[PDB]
Amino acid sequence: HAVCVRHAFKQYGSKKNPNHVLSDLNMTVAKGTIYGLLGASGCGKTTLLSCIVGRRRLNTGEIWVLGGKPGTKGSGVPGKRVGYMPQEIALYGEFSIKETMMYFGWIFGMESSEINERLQFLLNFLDLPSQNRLVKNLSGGQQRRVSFAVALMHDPELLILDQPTVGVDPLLRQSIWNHLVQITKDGNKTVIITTHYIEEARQAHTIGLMRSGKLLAEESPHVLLSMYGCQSLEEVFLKTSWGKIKALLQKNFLRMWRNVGVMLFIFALPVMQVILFCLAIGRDPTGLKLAIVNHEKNYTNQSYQECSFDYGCKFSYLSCRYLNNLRNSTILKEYYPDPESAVDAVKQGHAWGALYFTENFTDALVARMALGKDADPETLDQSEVRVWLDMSNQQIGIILQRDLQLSYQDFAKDLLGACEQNPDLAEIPISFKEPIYGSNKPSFTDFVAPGVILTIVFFLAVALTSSALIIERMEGLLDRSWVAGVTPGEILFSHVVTQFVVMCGQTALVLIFMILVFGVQCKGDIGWVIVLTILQGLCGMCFGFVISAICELERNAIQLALGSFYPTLLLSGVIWPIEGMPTVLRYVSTFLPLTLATTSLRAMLTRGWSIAEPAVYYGFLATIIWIVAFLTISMLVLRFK
Amino acid sequence: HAVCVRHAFKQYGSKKNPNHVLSDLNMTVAKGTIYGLLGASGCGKTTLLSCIVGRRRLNTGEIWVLGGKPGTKGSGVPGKRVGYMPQEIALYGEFSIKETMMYFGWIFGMESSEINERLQFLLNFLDLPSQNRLVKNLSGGQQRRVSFAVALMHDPELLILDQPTVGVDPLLRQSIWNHLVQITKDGNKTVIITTHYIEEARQAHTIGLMRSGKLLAEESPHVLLSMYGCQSLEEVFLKLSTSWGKIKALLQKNFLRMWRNVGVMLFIFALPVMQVILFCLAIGRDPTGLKLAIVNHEKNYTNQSYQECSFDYGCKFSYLSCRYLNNLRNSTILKEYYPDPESAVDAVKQGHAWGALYFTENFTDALVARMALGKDADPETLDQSEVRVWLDMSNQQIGIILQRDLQLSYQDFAKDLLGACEQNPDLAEIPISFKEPIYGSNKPSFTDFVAPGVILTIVFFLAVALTSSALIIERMEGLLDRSWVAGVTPGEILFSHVVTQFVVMCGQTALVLIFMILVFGVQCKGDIGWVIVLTILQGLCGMCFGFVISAICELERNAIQLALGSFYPTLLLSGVIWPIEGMPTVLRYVSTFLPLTLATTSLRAMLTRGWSIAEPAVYYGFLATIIWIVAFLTISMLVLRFK
Ligand SMILES: CCCCCCCCCCC(CCCCCCCCCC)(CO[C@@H]1O[C@H](CO)[C@@H](O[C@H]2O[C@H](CO)[C@@H](O)[C@H](O)[C@H]2O)[C@H](O)[C@H]1O)CO[C@@H]1O[C@H](CO)[C@@H](O[C@H]2O[C@H](CO)[C@@H](O)[C@H](O)[C@H]2O)[C@H](O)[C@H]1O
Ligand SMILES: CCCCCCCCCCC(CCCCCCCCCC)(CO[C@@H]1O[C@H](CO)[C@@H](O[C@H]2O[C@H](CO)[C@@H](O)[C@H](O)[C@H]2O)[C@H](O)[C@H]1O)CO[C@@H]1O[C@H](CO)[C@@H](O[C@H]2O[C@H](CO)[C@@H](O)[C@H](O)[C@H]2O)[C@H](O)[C@H]1O
Ligand SMILES: CC/C=C\C/C=C/C/C=C\C/C=C/C/C=C/CCCCOC[C@H](COP(=O)(O)OCCN)OC(=O)CCCCCCCCCCCCCCCCC
Ligand SMILES: CC/C=C\C/C=C\C/C=C/C/C=C/C/C=C\CCCCOC[C@H](COP(=O)(O)OCCN)OC(=O)CCCCCCCCCCCCCCCCC
Ligand SMILES: CCCCCCCC/C=C\CCCCCCCC(=O)N[C@@H](CO)[C@H](O)CCCCCCCCCCCCCCC
Repeated sequence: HAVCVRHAFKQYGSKKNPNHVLSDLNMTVAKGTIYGLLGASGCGKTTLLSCIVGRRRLNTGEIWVLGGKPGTKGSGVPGKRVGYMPQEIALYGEFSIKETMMYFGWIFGMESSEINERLQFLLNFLDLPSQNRLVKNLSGGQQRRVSFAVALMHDPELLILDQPTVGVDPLLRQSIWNHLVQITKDGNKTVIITTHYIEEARQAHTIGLMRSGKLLAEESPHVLLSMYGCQSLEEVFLKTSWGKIKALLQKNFLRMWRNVGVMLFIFALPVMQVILFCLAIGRDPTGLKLAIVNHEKNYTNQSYQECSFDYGCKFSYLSCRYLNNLRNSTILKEYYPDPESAVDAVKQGHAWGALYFTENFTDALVARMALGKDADPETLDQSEVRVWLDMSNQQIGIILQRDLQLSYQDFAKDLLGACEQNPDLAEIPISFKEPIYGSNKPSFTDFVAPGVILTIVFFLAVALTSSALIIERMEGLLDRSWVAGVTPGEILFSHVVTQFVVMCGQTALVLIFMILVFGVQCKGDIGWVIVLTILQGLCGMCFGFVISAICELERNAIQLALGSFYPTLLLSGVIWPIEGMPTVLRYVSTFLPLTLATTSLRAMLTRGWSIAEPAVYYGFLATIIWIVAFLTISMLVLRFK
Repeated sequence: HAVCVRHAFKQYGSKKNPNHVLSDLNMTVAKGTIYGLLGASGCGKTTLLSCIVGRRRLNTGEIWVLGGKPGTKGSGVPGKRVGYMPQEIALYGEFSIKETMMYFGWIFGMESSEINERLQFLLNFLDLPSQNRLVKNLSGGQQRRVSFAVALMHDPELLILDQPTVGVDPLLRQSIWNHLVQITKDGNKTVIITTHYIEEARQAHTIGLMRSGKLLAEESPHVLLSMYGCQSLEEVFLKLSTSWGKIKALLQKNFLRMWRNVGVMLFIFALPVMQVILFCLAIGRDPTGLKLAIVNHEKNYTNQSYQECSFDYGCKFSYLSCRYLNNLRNSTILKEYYPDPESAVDAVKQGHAWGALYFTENFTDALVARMALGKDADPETLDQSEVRVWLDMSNQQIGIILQRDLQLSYQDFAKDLLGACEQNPDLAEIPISFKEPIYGSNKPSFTDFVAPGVILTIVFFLAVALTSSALIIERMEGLLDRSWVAGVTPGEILFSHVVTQFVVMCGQTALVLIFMILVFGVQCKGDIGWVIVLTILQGLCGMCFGFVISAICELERNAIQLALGSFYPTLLLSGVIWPIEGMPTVLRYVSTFLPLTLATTSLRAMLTRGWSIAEPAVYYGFLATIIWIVAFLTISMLVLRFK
């Protein structure tokens, strides 16, 4: 015998209503015969064939094919001794008709010499087009012929065909059946074929009709047809492992290269957004305008005042002397005649402030500087600059305030120096010494970059892994490759290697553009930064594993990834210090995947701390624990599935 | 006559790559007959049927159905009087059988009991389960009998069936053929059925063999059998050489398809609410638990949490180093005490503090003599009268807080020293006097700056996702083309989708505005009337961008890449999380032409300043959003015409 199904049982659904399909079978197939499995719906027999090959299991009963159990020991149905054609077209669209045969030839372990001979034979037999045409460019009928060629190409000894003749010209279906009869008659082979044209399967040596959940009858066509003296069959029915890893790796690196959309999305988007972020976010505002109502000098234009004075003693004007100390980068002076037009300009939106030096500014400032603590109230109001600022914008309102006081500090120090005096006399008692861990003029982009790097690397892996594992299982490609002999260990190993290479390339590009091209500093060790980025990428890949394990449609996976991409970015302190959140939220947010990693990377970049500091290796510990947790969850989900 | 095709020519692809499907075809179907159309591929027959019903055109030919050109002036093909069942299953999975039949009964214009009678007949005839069973729960073979009942329910004069008897038992095959023959017999009922089981097609009154884009034999089957001498139908094949009633039905279906999908409700209604809550709790607030290492050598040292800082509030300036620390802000600075200046700095070099203070052992003697000597202070008293602060300035937003809190606390210290001895506190003020701000307050919030940019981005990009996905999904499964044959114009399809989306972001705008303004106290100094109008106008601009993506994309997974490929660059160029003044001179000029750059600036002016529509900075965001609505419609209309 070849297959000895006995007392088979199966049921879909749940306890509320189990879909009772394929119950209490009795099927047997002998060597050298063309079996025929006929039915009504194209899924009561697909389940049986899937159970026979080994990609599914029966609830009760015994199953026996080609020596032993379908897929553990003795039998060879998960091996190269069975040819399988899935009901759908389980083929890759980026391959030629020659590469799509060389791939399976390497998977089945055949020498490359015989593949060409069998390729020419199958091309002659099936009159397929030129062997260099891509599969995705073929029509819907030649794909089935290519799949038939792939099924026959390795010379199996038990052919299991799932509707091979549906959209085929009858002048070719006749040849197909003749070929099956030829190879089965004398060879030590067997054929199991399911068809929808009951009358077509007249050359089968045995026909088993499937009705409800069991084989209705089992007999040769002649005896079955002559039992009732029928005229038609429809009337009766109306009563080494390294060789299989290289091929997977090559196909994985080729499928990503012939799809320009994927290459763009996962290689030119990170670079573009890194460039945009470095060019736009974090820089100091420039070009801010001011309204100057300096009444100590005559008014000529709105862009000219003739601010001239003396750089020595005698303190000529001291209102042009102060304005000379204002920074020329972030402030552009504009001149107005009276203190009402200036505030009107601020109100309408033509400026950010007003100054209004009083016409008695010098004669009162040089009196305040000399009188000291015994100064009358008159020479304390006519010796001041009155600033009406626009505080609707926080960042712009901070820079203006800071630069209107640093300029006065420089003004006072210059006054003291030009008078041959100690310049420390113009200093507040609070004395800010050299910063311990930074510079006196910090930047905001150096705070956001370690946390944009990790965000990019983490969230560009979940999508790729989820899509690659969803659009491949749902198309019947993983199941087709499994029957060829590829164990699940090799598929996972190849996928991990491919994803590792992709994330290594992404990390290289992002770190080259952030640190070398632009001015983002790195005071720590670059090797540990690379290791942390790669570990975050692996954590993202494990999250993609979980997402693809619990999801079955490619549109639900994107929703699930997007629903978790926002809160983690908003809670991990990427764009604002984590010290601002409330106490309860600050404790919850440290258990998220990206919080401690971002903190440790920021410490590495902006302080230079080694690996021994707890604030540095807590990120590594958190990332490793999250990888382990994601792997455990992914394995647990696939238990009841 | 019912259908007349002459000299039909049709091909796909470009000029370089020819894909001739039909070329010099001749067809003729009488009235009261079953045609039957047998082929090989499975796509030429579908193309011929699509050309007959009107959903596809002919490159060169002449088609005459039911009176005239199919869908131009006098042929009743694009509406009722025809029954079309597509090759696929164009059915809605959220509806039961009864709702599915009632929707198509209302589309055609039948009554509420003339649908129930047909339901009662067809359920018994086709052997279907109870009418209260959802379609998605039905098996793959029971979703085809439902389509057959939908096609046969309204009793048209021309049934066009595409592979009816597939995935069905032979008994039901014979029953269906018997019913077709019965309805056709002695009447004006015409059937055109493209079956694949060749031998079953002998019951027809004509046979339509197709090969190489033409028709070899177009004749009766009893003549086909006894003209070639063959006794078969397969072996002879082997011889080589009122618009308000239709908008209402579409609007009601649209809401029940979003209400019955719980995952869709959470993504478009419960996700914006969660984003708003987490933004107001995390982003913008000032740091609070900052720690400082304090070395006060004017007092005995006991603990790392206790120093016994005491002084006299009145006068005589007892200690003045505990007096200054008394003025430090208790909310955002925590005080920890260390015994040596060198031991406190080592605390900063680890993760234990943000600064050190180190008041000298003779701070009071030097400081009092410093302010009582004026400009005659010797260098020695300028050294022991100062506070030495070593800050950790790696963080920009914390170094600013610490620097400002340590100098503000000295203004209060000085203004209380003089003032407690009968002096004017104005003597302790720098000449630069900041009067009352014209706009805002002395303590602006960063979360008030980023707030306008979060409302606009949430609404804009949640309409791109909803419009693109709904239009791509319904078009690819034949649902949109099946409704067009029933008599629903493209005007009624677009009208019902615009209205369905309008109520979607009307609900979204209410929740985003309520939580941000009413609950979390984000100020709104302007008019709330114009904030709602501008926020809604951004939703329609986003929706019109959904039309563009769905017009040029066929697979859903490609739309996400296009939507996400433009969602990231805009947020970094529209000035949402940073002032637009930080950009370079050239990138700033380009950025203002993006959809959200000028609308965010306008909304920020109405919230944080109170400007009205009459200000140029406010209506420039209304005009820049009306222009992008027109541009997005022009781009999408050009693509459909050219493809
Ligand atoms: C870790 C390593 C994993 C392995 C490598 C990973 C890639 C492997 C999967 C590749 C993949 C997923 C990509 C999703 C990942 C990123 C999503 C992230 C989502 C972000 C939220 C990319 O899919 C490709 O994307 C192309 C973009 O270039 C796109 O082409 C479009 O834009 C082009 C641009 O101009 C434009 O030219 C082109 O005309 C457009 O069509 C097509 O959809 C497709 O070719 C899917 O592969 C696709 O599978 C298709 C069958 O479904 C297969 O179909 C073909 O053949 C069928 C015959 O069986 C036949 O029946 C189909 O009709 C036929 O079409 C495609 O050939 C194959 O490629
Ligand atoms: C202003 C415009 C007005 C338009 C209003 C109408 C819009 C409604 C569109 C509905 C839609 C688009 C979703 C768009 C996402 C929007 C965000 C964009 C993406 C983010 C960038 C929702 O899509 C559905 O979302 C469901 C979420 O609940 C999901 O359910 C999943 O998660 C659940 C939760 O955990 C979980 O409980 C549940 O178990 C899961 O199954 C469904 O599987 C998924 O298909 C697609 O509709 C779906 O279409 C399916 C066939 O295509 C159709 O399948 C049925 O039909 C066929 C036989 O009849 C046949 O195919 C199927 O055999 C049959 O089943 C579904 O019935 C129908 O629903
Ligand atoms: C927020 C608004 C901002 C700007 C608004 C607008 C500007 C213009 C207004 C309209 C113009 C354009 C909209 C976009 C269109 C463009 C038209 C053509 C695309 C037609 O797309 C066909 C198929 C899908 O085709 P398919 O599904 O197979 O259907 C068969 C049809 N042939 O796309 C795909 O696969 C692509 C999948 C994602 C591809 C990239 C994703 C992310 C990009 C990142 C790269 C950025 C770096 C730049 C690269 C240069 C450096 C080397
Ligand atoms: C950086 C982030 C990293 C980590 C974050 C944190 C912790 C990780 C622990 C992670 C473990 C799991 C999460 C998955 C959970 C659970 C399973 C569920 C779906 C399983 O799936 C079913 C199908 C798909 O099922 P289907 O495709 O039909 O296949 C048939 C199978 N039945 O999903 C769908 O429709 C869902 C489509 C999008 C639904 C929501 C999208 C956005 C959420 C926003 C709402 C937030 C507010 C909450 C609402 C409460 C207040 C009213
Ligand atoms: C239109 C397509 C989106 C469809 C759904 C849209 C629905 C509403 C959108 C946002 C809701 C508003 C909630 C936050 C959005 C705006 C408000 C804000 O505060 N935005 C900031 C933080 O979110 C801003 O984004 C900071 C970016 C800096 C880091 C950049 C790294 C980017 C990773 C690139 C690769 C990861 C790929 C992951 C999956 C590939």
